[PDB]
Amino acid sequence: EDPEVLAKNKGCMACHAIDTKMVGPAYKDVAAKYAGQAGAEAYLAQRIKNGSQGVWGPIPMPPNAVSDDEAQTLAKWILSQK
Ligand code: HEM
Repeated sequence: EDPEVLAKNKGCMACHAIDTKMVGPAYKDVAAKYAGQAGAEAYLAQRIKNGSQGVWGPIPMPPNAVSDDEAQTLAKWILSQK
């Protein structure tokens, strides 16, 4: 289904926020810091399927069971949030 739909079925909208700061960096904000990358949604998918720290803060994102294609839409979904 749509990318956002995935954010709810996996729980991505639980620690993140299209703009408000919660457990992780806002979604749109994430694109503001990585903006300029030649494909940050692809690597974002590799870091979204395994999660990790040294990314935004000392709180490594818990790895999710999102297939590679689902984590790819999850990456472009964050940079496309509102
Ligand atoms: C499957 C749903 C989720 C998606 C699509 C998603 C996506 C992302 C992306 C693209 C990053 C970059 C991390 C990196 O580059 O390694 C990230 C970071 C982060 N996510 Fe998520 N996330 C999801 C669920 C969660 C959940 C459930 C939590 C809270 C338990 C969470 C907490 C964080 C934190 C804290 C960061 C910042 C990186 C750090 O501090 O280590 N995420 N997430």
